[PDB]
Amino acid sequence: GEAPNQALLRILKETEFKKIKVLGSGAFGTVYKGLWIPEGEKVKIPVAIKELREATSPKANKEILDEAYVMASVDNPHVCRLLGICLTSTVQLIMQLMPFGCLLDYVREHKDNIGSQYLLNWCVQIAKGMNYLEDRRLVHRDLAARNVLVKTPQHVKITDFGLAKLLGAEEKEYHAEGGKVPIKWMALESILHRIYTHQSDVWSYGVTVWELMTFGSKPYDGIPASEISSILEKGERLPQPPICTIDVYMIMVKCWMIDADSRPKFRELIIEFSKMARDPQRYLVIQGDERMHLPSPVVDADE
Ligand SMILES: CCN1CCN(Cc2ccc(-c3cc4c(N[C@H](C)c5ccccc5)ncnc4[nH]3)cc2)CC1
Repeated sequence: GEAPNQALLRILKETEFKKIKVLGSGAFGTVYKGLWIPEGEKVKIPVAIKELREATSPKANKEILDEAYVMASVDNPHVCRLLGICLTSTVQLIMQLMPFGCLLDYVREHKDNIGSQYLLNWCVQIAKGMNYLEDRRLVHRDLAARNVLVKTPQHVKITDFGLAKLLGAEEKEYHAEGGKVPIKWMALESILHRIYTHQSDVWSYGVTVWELMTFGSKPYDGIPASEISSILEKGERLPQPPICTIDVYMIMVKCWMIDADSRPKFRELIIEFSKMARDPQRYLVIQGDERMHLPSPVVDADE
């Protein structure tokens, strides 16, 4: 927070890249698969483009540049970096394509080949990623398996900071307006009085790992997203995943404590899951573990 920032925001024109096919749709704009041939050099790097819907206000235009600022400013193996930005009436955000799609989709598909070593590695990485975002005063606000993308099955990264918010010199929290938010992923305070801290994200981490440990299940399925805070204040919580060791669930439980200050800290979570990563079959019990693959550990980017 004192060194020269020096990030390179590459600005690009809409001729440099063409959209091949759509990946995500929604009122939260459209996101396409495309190719980016930078002006000159004869390379076609495959990218993701997010062409979010037309801005409707100058206030809600200034925030777009903001999402671009940070996404462009971060530098971590497990966090996605903004590759370029295209400033047309409709702003477009260009980013290195993660070809395998999101983790939530990946776990559902290969939900039969995924073994314990992989699951625990993913937890670790996601926490390495978030801890990073913490050492930058950054508050994700939307951690879910849908927002964790797969570069390669052995390497995942966090993405989509549509809601990300920097913290000023003396600031221990963030208060929001009234946009859209995924109640089933939020800490009780977030649902109560729109508060967002790093600890609020930790609760999201837990729901995310829960999502993974259950191979894609919908959290609190069938239960309408209106009375979540009741059951939550009542003390209910997502059930222990069948394959899940008490040792692991107990971490997910600590993550969902009404008291923000009793939830783990990403710093701790890393070391904990890292420890668990060694000797994984002790912490996750999945039929067929002895079988599942391990990670022995036209032109892509990185150029
Ligand atoms: C049976 C599985 N099926 C086909 C394979 N995938 C499809 C898929 C592939 C890639 C992606 C993908 C999205 C994405 C992505 N999207 C995020 C929201 C984004 C962030 C900033 C700018 C643009 C996009 N960013 C980077 N790489 C990405 N890759 C999404 C879905 C899962 C669905």
